[PDB]
Amino acid sequence: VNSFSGYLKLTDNVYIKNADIVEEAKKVKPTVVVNAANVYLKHGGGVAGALNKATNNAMQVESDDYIATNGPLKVGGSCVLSGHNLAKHCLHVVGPNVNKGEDIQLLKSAYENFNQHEVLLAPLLSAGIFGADPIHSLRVCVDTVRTNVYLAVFDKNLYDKLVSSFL
Ligand SMILES: C[C@@]1(C(=O)O)CCN(C(=O)Cc2c[nH]c3nccc(Cl)c23)C1
Repeated sequence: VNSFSGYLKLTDNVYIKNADIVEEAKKVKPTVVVNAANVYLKHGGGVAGALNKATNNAMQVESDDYIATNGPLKVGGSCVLSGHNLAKHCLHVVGPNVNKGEDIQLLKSAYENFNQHEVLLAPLLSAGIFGADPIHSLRVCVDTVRTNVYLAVFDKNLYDKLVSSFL
């Protein structure tokens, strides 16, 4: 038993809710919140900009030190950093950005990072400003992630469509 509430169950291990991931994180304090990161951990907009804003820019400060030490992530890769006031940990995961021409097949590799964590609160990778089809992203999530994932979908209209079209 865990503290996530109001989710619809899609599969044995995947759940989905119309929710702002920032507010969901603030209420649940999950062990892991996933950020829709880029390779530079520049949290300017989309989910990353919102999460970072909610940490009063502490996520960005920590991220800049991470990059200065380690260099950029790989597309499809991830790193574990602090969750600040939102979660114990933040798993920064880089899905491919279609608006940069990145290979959508890397989306499966991106979701594989979730399997290193037993339970996660997450957005749909490569959705929103990353330019992928959220329905495809949901399919890859379901077919790749084996751990328990709670997907927060900010837009009520997209949420309804994702549910209604789910196979
Ligand atoms: C539309 C979403 C939802 O409704 O759940 C799915 C994808 N998403 C993002 O925020 C993805 C994202 C990461 N960096 C960004 N920078 C600027 C704008 C966006 Cl969209 C993003 C929210």
